[PDB]
Formats: sequence, C-alpha cells, structure tokens
Amino acid sequence: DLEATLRAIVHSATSLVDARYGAMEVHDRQHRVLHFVYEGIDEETVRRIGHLPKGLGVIGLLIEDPKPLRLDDVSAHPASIGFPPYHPPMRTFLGVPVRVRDESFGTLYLTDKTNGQPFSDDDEVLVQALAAAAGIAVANA
Amino acid sequence: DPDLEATLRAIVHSATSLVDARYGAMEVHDRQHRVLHFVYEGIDEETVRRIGHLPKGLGVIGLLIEDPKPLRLDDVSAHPASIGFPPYHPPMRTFLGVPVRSFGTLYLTDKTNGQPFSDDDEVLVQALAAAAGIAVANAR
Ligand code: HEM
Ligand code: HEM
Repeated sequence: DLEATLRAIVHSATSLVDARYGAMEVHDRQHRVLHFVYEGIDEETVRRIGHLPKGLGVIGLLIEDPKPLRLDDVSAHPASIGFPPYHPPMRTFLGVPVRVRDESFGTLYLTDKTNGQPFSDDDEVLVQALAAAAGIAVANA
Repeated sequence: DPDLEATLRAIVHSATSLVDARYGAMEVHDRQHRVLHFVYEGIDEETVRRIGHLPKGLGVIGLLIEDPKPLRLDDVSAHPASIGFPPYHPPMRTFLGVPVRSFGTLYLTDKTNGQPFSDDDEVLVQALAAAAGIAVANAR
C-alpha cells in the first residue's frame, strides 16, 4: 500500500524530469532496506541483476549524509561502488533525501535524463517537492 | 501537523518559482468545504494584515472546489464566477489553478513575464498538486 504511493511519486518524478530511470529506497534506522521501488527496468533484467540494492556507493553517501546530489557521471564519484552485473549503465544522476524534519527515511533518485544532458536546477527543486510528499507518507506508515 | 505544513509550503514555493508566478497559494478543505489549511507566497505580512480575513474559497477558487478541473485564465477577474478581490488584496490577472486530489486547490497568479501560464506550466503544477494530495491523504 505504501509502496503503491511511493511508486506513484517515482513515476511522477521520472516523467517530469524526463529521466530514463527512477527509484526510491526507504530504510530503517540501521539503514536496512525496507522498501525499494523503481521504474524504467523490465522484469527480466531485474531477475538477471538478481539482488536488491543494499544502499551502498553513491546511494550510501545520500543515506549517510542526506543532501541533494547531482552528478554528470555517477560512476566518477569517489563514493561510487560500481554497478552489479546486468544492471543498466547509468551516467547522469539526481538524488534527494526522503525525509521529515526529525528524520531521514530514504532517497529518491533519477538517472540518464533523456535529452543526454545533466539534470537541471529546476529538476532538483521539482524532485525535492515530490520527495517531501513521500516523506509524509513514510512517516505516517 | 508541522511536517505536512512544511511540505505544503515547499510545494507552493516550488510551484511559484518553477512557473515564475508572482503569487502562489494552496487551500485545503474537508468534504464539508471548511478551510483546513491556507498556505501562500508573494505577499508580505503588512499586506496580509491589511487584507484581514482569510479566504473562504469563493469566486473562481470556489468553482475549482465544487468542480475540480484545471483552470487557466488570462484574466481571473473577467471570469463570470469571479467575486472580486477584497480591499487591500493585490489585484491579480493571469491565473492557473488545479485541484489537489479532491482535498483542495493549488493556484498561481501573475506570471512575471506578463504572459498567460503555459501548457507545461499546467502540467508541472498539476503534478505538484498530486504530490500535495498524497501528503494530505497520508496526514495526519
Ligand atoms: C530503475 C532505477 C534504478 C536506478 C536509478 C538505479 C541507480 C543506481 C545507482 C546510482 C547505483 C550506485 C552506483 C555506484 O555507486 O557506483 C546503483 C547500484 C546498485 N543497484 Fe541500482 N538502480 C536502479 C534499479 C535497480 C534494481 C531494479 C536493482 C535490483 C533489483 C538494483 C540493484 C542495485 C545494486 C545491487 C547496486 C549495488 C550497490 C548496492 O547494493 O546498493 N538497481 N543503482
Ligand atoms: C499570495 C497568493 C494569493 C493568491 C494567488 C490569491 C488569489 C486570489 C484570487 C484570484 C481571488 C479572486 C477570486 C475571484 O475573484 O473569484 C482571491 C480572493 C480572495 N482572497 Fe486571495 N490570493 C492570495 C493571497 C491571499 C491572502 C494572503 C489573503 C488573506 C490574508 C487572501 C484573501 C482573499 C479573500 C478574503 C478573497 C475573497 C474570496 C474568498 O473568500 O475566497 N488572499 N484570491
């Protein structure tokens, strides 16, 4: 039920900022993954990847210190861990925390803006707003 | 609900800045149409004090509440449902309003280039309103 809500927010973000891929992870205070929702990857590829993210690399960075982050090439970030086998290669990156004041619960993130360009300042503002709505949904589950 | 309040203010702020509106507001109501939340941007405290009473959601805003559908207007005061601005309320012309869904209305006025709001503006603002709907629906 919560996941369907989170899935709508991802869908809205992905569509509005013209991203090829979008996802949201929600974690407990031990930073164990509770929910993982996404758009842009089909089921056969998901099976081939074979395991859910644990929130490492750049996502781990966002989980460690929740702050908006935009990168031209996520794989060049020093915190990058690299993609697992069969995971689509992704380059441009936009990530923002899913939170309320007292607490950060997760990360909403988008990759590979379909115009081949980096995500914009407006993209970031837009996704922060949708993330805030998601934060309310999570804090109230 | 501080958290909800903060989210609705961020959503109004994002809508207002993203479509370059001079003014932005959101009203939230129950099914009896009493005002639960009213959030706004672009008017200073001194002017708010002069206006005095909060909107009851009448005129064109009332229309959006009764029949929830996006509405873009070149001149809000020329709409036949228009009730007019109260004393000391800034006059406003161009208008973009969309239902928050329906729990309310997100609306913007006076795009700063003087032009009507665009199709893209409407799409952007309806998405933000949908987000506000989620925030409200998952409140308190
Ligand atoms: C569809 C939207 C998706 C996006 C935008 C996305 C994005 C990313 C990013 C940015 C990284 C970090 C790369 C780095 O730090 O070098 C990553 C890693 C990873 N991804 Fe995805 N991914 C998506 C889908 C998926 C899916 C569907 C799965 C599995 C079911 C998955 C599993 C993983 C795993 C296992 C890692 C390794 C790090 C970790 O375990 O957290 N991803 N992804
Ligand atoms: C800052 C963003 C604001 C916007 C975009 C906005 C927009 C509008 C518009 C377009 C109308 C005319 C409706 C019609 O003629 O049918 C209206 C009416 C009205 N406004 Fe505002 N307004 C804003 C702020 C405020 C504030 C701060 C107050 C009071 C403190 C206020 C109080 C009222 C009242 C009392 C009415 C008469 C109708 C009603 O009660 O709903 N407005 N508003």
